[PDB]
Amino acid sequence: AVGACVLCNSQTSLRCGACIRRPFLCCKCCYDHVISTSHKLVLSVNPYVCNAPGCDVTDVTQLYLGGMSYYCKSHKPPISFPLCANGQVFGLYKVTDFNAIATCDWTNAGDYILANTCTERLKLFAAETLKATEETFKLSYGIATVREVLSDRELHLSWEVGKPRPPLNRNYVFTGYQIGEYTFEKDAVVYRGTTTYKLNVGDYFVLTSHTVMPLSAPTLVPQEHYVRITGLYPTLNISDEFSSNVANYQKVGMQKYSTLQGPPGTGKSHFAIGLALYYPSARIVYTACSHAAVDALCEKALKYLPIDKCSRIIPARARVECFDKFKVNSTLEQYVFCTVNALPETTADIVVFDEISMATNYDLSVVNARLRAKHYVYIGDPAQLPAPRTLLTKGTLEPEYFNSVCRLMKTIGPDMFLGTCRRCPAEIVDTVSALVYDNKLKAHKDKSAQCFKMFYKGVITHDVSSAINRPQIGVVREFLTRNPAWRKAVFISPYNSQNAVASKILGLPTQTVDSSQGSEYDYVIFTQTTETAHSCNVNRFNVAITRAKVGILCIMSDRDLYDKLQFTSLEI
Ligand SMILES: CCNC(=O)c1ccc(NS(C)(=O)=O)cc1
Ligand SMILES: [Zn+2]
Ligand SMILES: [Zn+2]
Ligand SMILES: [Zn+2]
Repeated sequence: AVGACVLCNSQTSLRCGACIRRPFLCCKCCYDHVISTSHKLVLSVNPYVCNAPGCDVTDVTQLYLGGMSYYCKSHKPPISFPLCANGQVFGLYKVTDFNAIATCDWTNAGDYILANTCTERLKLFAAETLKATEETFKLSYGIATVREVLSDRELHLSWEVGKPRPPLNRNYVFTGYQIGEYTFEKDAVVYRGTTTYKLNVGDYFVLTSHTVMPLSAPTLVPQEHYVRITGLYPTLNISDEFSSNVANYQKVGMQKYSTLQGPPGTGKSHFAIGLALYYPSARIVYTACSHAAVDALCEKALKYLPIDKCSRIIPARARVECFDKFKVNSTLEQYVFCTVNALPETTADIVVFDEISMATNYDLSVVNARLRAKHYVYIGDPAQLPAPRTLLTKGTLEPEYFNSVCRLMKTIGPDMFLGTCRRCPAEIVDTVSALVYDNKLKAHKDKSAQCFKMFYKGVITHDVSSAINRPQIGVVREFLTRNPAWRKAVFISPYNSQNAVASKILGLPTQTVDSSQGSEYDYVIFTQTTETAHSCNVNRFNVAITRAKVGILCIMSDRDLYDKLQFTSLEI
């Protein structure tokens, strides 16, 4: 009941009872909150409420201290003090940004902007408030009850009337009734049980609404610049493979934390694993938000680091199949590979946090809270995709507001930049370099002359709000009959429903742009499907076309992005 003010750190007994997270406010700050917002309930040891029997006055501005107790104007004794006076709320030990964070519904981009341009304590209140709000919004969706079971991969669902139906992709994971987590995709709907269970009729599904725990650690610890490599011991015997990164590896050792911007295929994993070879005795925790990113770091480790000094940390509530070739759940191994949400409370000489564009300020905080480290290294690319903000419907979130790390990389620049793409044909490297990298990304590969674009708006149908463009899929089908080397292509679109249709008609494997991030394929076919903010987003577009190692076909809806593709154009 007695703590420190979230704005100025001053001691007080005051918490805002109106704020969903009930944050400590000092007398000066608590006043400035209640006087300029609809927030009027103050909490102490006891609520600031009129103590007169049957009185309903809870608004601190209308209340007085008489003796040791509180009363309104109607009930206060002659000798009483207003609780709100001289810019203060009476409490023990006697802001425009805090008010917007406390009261916003998180549906506007401006809300996320403010949560990332504010002071460090307000980043934490914002992150916890946002996350709390995101969780309570899951409760709003309807229960999904199994009407009938068709097959091992398809059933028919019945949806609770009076509540809306959640989007049916992989981004929305359900819990069966506890018969294991389940996902659904498009009457016949396709089910996927994590645990292989004989799906019974009447069993129901609900989105997991986990309680949002307080935060405590900053998103970033304060920066420290050292004169010499601190707490780490280099080799004088580094493999030529990692020679290029030695100066950057020395920078990692001479700062508290460092940022690395690595555009697609520029050697991020190679850098991360190479850090262990350069500081061979250092204990390194490798972390990312997703099991995929952590597995990708494991695959690289398997090739270059001693397998007996690596462990893959898997939570006992295992949701996806992940990396099997390390000792599982040996926290004390030199090399620990673990999702942010599963991190143990431990220490490390180096923490490597990968795919940083996908992290929230909540994730950055948790990592600082669970891991006490000599050095923190943040790897990714703010020109790639952020974590989906399920509440944000109005405005676009710019890369400089993704999290504290992306904000530094977009403002003062990253500490280190991997400048040569070794994955993509020059046509793709030249396009994205100009689009999101200020012409600083260089091609290693030649032009493949297997990069084509076709401008074809087609016809846009919708499966609810998910878009479909059958004529664009028809153009692809026609191209495949004339280009049989592309039979092996991965089909990519900004929409699951487009992918579902392409799957049946083309038989190609299928990938959303968001699910494709971190992966690479010889040949990619991309149908833009629609001209929307979603489908024209330059980060999404960057990821989409940089998946390709040899060839890409882009069927485009947007003139601007069509014209910027430095590709051979096809007719029909
Ligand atoms: C060293 C203590 N940490 C902080 O500075 C802090 C932690 C959480 C916050 N979020 S809350 C409870 O929702 O206000 C705010 C500030
Ligand atoms: Zn409040
Ligand atoms: Zn204060
Ligand atoms: Zn009263």
